[PDB]
Amino acid sequence: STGSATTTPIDSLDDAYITPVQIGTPAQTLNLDFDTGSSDLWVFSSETTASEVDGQTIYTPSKSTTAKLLSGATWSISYGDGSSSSGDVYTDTVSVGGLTVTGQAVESAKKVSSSFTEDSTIDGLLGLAFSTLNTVSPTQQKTFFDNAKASLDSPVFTADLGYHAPGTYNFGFIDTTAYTGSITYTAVSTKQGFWEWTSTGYAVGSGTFKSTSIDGIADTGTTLLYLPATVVSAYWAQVSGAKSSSSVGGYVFPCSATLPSFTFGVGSARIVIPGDYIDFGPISTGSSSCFGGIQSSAGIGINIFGDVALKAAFVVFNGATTPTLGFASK
Ligand SMILES: N[C@@H]1CO[C@H](CNC(=O)c2ccc(F)cc2)[C@H]1O
Repeated sequence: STGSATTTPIDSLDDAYITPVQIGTPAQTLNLDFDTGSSDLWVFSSETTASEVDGQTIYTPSKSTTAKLLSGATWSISYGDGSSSSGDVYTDTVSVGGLTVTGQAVESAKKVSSSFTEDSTIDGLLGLAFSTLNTVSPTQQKTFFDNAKASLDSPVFTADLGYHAPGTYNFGFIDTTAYTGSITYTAVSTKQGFWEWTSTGYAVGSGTFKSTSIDGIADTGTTLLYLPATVVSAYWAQVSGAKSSSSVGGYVFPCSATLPSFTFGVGSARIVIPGDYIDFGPISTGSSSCFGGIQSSAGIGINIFGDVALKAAFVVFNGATTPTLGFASK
């Protein structure tokens, strides 16, 4: 089997991407944030505290003839940005772009933190990291990909995120028309439950390539590119007027600036992030200070190749017995 779904930026800055997902019988379509940095499929629901729902589409398990309460199961997750959600669990039929999984754990939110409430466009998350990170207790549950994997033509999914434009998530096949040149594959460590890999280095603009190992995770659920402070300082030093602002919470730059590209290494291959991918616009409405898309990972504990990096590539998440990651230019 295969599946193919379009993923769409939630706003003009590409803060996140949403993908329609069919849950239950008859189908209830919710727009979920596909997140390769977490492993829970959770949704706004009829069980979510009323005051914490503001415009989201909800899943109502009582209206689904295939929903079954997963007796005694609860979940609770806190993300790297401090956001959180928790609730109980149903199993139900879940379809993505024509690919169907029966008995998928659908985690129903009873509580969500304010940032989720405030994002009217995101109806929940669909985790695509390794199932060892799934928070359901007392019986850990599998991700959608994990459940689908054996049925897929090939045990892979791909992320093809657009810049200020829609893109595609494919399951079970590699669309050879969706990228240029070749796909370069690189080793993955699953020890922390992430799609963790090691970049071979970087360049800033037309500068020389610096060979240096950068361990990080491929994370579709994080907006920005978080890298070591040395690397990030080298990037912003090429932008006149750029500075790290403690009050704003990262590097900012004059909105009048032209940003240089940023290149990262995948083995001997190179992925070039165009300068305008690194512009996240005025820090507040009307400001001439703009927020940078490359930020320090120093206060995180891990480097994160988020959407800023991934959207510059066609990315293969290979879930073979020994998982690997593939990157191609596009
Ligand atoms: N606009 C700036 C650029 O990226 C920063 C961090 N990203 C988010 O705050 C964010 C992430 C996911 C989401 F669904 C909504 C917002 C943000 O301050």
